[PDB]
Amino acid sequence: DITIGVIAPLTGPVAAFGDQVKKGAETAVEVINKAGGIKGEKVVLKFADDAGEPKQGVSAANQIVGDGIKFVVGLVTTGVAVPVSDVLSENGVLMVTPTATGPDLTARGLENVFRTCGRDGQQAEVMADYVLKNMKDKKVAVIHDKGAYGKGLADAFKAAINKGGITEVHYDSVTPGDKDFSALVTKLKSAGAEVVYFGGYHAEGGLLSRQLHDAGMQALVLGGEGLSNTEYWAIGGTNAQGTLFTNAKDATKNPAAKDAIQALKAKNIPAEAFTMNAYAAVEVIKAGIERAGSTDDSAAVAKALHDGKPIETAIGTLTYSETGDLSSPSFDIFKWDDGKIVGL
Ligand SMILES: CC(C)C[C@H](N)C(=O)O
Repeated sequence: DITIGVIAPLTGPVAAFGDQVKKGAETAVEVINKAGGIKGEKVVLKFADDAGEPKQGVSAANQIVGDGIKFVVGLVTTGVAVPVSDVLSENGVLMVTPTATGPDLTARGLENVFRTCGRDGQQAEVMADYVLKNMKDKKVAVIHDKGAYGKGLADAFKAAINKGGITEVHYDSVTPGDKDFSALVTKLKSAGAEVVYFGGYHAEGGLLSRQLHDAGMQALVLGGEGLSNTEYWAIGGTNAQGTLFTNAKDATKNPAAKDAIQALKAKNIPAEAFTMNAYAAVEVIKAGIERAGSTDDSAAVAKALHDGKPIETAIGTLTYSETGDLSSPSFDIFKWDDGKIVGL
């Protein structure tokens, strides 16, 4: 059997992302096995919970190494991704991230790391352009969650709007697990913040959206794809109406997504971006193995994914750079409307 390890937060404040990655990876595996597996062999998933905690991610990685598993989909959050990557890479375990966007993951010399997603510099620059074009005159604030993702992302947005001439009226952070942001909100009111970019995840983002409105403000919340989960709406309520955030292009618009959509509909799983990217990550591993001709040498599989030939996936046709990033990444802006994600 061909074993694929999945390292993902199944418990804790970001288990909602984990759930998406698991279900995307799961659905891909069923379809491949239904379609005859790899070269005639069953693909199986083995799961290991990082709880969204980098120390526990290392531990999950270690278990993955100790089971002799050679392929991994996961490394979901940037903070976990990088420390997991080292453990995986040292021990000849190939890895594909469907969600981690922190640039450092692919800039430290690693030859067996890949993404089915882009990077923060691009998505912050996308939202910054939108801000400069459409909101040059708004009081803008920049907030993060002190996290590897949160701060990197928010600092990149800040840089891009300062370059375009906009001076933020406030820069600051909150601590994951703290739930009272009334102090920060107090400063936001008094700075007259009309727009607040938040680099972080839903547990914190939702609370910021809520507590802004309770203080009587009508501020527009902006962020990255950490605000793409419906839990952000669950937490934020109607206050999050209008929230804009960046994420990959809607994969459902491509005909390449036909097979994945049907398999998901059949299981009542929504075709969300992370879910699709996790499915495509399994497809990449399969394509790697097919081109290499082996399921035993992960280095050969890695070299094959890096050899310049394009790879067909549910999210589209991919070609990897020497760093393991996508060669043609792109990010669109979406908005939360009445609990649903909509374009434009
Ligand atoms: C699941 C995503 C919100 C994770 C985020 N892109 C990160 O790199 O941490």
